[PDB]
Amino acid sequence: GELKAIAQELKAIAKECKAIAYELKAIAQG
Amino acid sequence: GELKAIAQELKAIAKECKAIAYELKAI
Amino acid sequence: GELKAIAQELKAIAKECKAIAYELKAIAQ
Amino acid sequence: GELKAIAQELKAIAKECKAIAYELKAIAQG
Amino acid sequence: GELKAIAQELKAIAKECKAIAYELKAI
Amino acid sequence: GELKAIAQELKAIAKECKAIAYELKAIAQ
Repeated sequence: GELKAIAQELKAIAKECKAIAYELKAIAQG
Repeated sequence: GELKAIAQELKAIAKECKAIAYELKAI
Repeated sequence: GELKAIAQELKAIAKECKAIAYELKAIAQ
Repeated sequence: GELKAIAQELKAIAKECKAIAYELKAIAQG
Repeated sequence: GELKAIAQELKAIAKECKAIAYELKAI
Repeated sequence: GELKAIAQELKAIAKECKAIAYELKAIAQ
């Protein structure tokens, strides 16, 4: 269904935001 | 339908966030 | 309708995230 | 209504993402 | 209700994006 | 339900944005 589809794309956005934080943590460490 | 339209725009946001993470690796 | 309004604001968010990616590439050079 | 409330918070998120791009543009310019 | 719950989490995301923009000024 | 699932993923996004803000403050030092 369509609401499940929306939840799955939000899950994808959360994964990429976690990736952004991960790369920034590396930048913070030099 | 409009709910599918919403899912498609969320897909676009996820793609751009992926791009942001990738560009940060070049910093 | 309201659901169309939600899709249009999501389109706006995707556009700004694309701008963010563009500027980060400029910073990395 | 509740769907209008959701649209208004998305509008707020878009404004802040525009702000993020604006500050990054300044960083890119030194 | 659940739609109000969704609006409240969106409010939280907007607050954090505002914080991100502010921290970038210190860079 | 599905609407609760959507709220929970939004909560996850807000948590990651908070992590992003934390790391940017660390970078600025």
